[PDB]
Amino acid sequence: SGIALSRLAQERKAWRKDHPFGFVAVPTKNPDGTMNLMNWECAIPGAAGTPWAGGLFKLRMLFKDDYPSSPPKCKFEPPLFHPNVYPSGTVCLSILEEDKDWRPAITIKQILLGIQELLNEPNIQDPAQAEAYTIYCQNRVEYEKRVRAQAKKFAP
Ligand SMILES: Oc1ccccc1-c1ccccc1O
Repeated sequence: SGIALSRLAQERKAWRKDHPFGFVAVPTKNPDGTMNLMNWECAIPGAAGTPWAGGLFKLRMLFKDDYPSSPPKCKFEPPLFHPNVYPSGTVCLSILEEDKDWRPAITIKQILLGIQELLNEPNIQDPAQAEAYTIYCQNRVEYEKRVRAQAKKFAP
């Protein structure tokens, strides 16, 4: 997809020039060793002063041939404990759905910062996983204890 590949090259150029500290976003490779702009390996650092602090959370960003008509699928690998992350690892976020808040102009930086924001502020009106959501609603202290354990587990 010429349109997708052209935009992804622009995203890569912009990201390399200016990106938030501690974040990573790099295209993967094809079997022949060439760059695969359709599949990116990324990492989001937990925000300082939050229960996520010190964690580095890996996720994959997968683009469809019609990007930027469609948002990428963003998937934590491995899956994370969080009310808006499906058990598969897929992130549930309004800007990541075409018929909700996705706009073609949204950048990879905006996506990764949006997901970082989501990590520390769940949206209780769109639960994606039963366990983290139930704990978040029933016992915030227990919820944060689980989050801190997870951040420690994913410390670099
Ligand atoms: O290991 C990483 C280090 C830095 C950024 C991303 C990854 C990664 C992200 C998703 C899937 C695999 C991966 O290796």
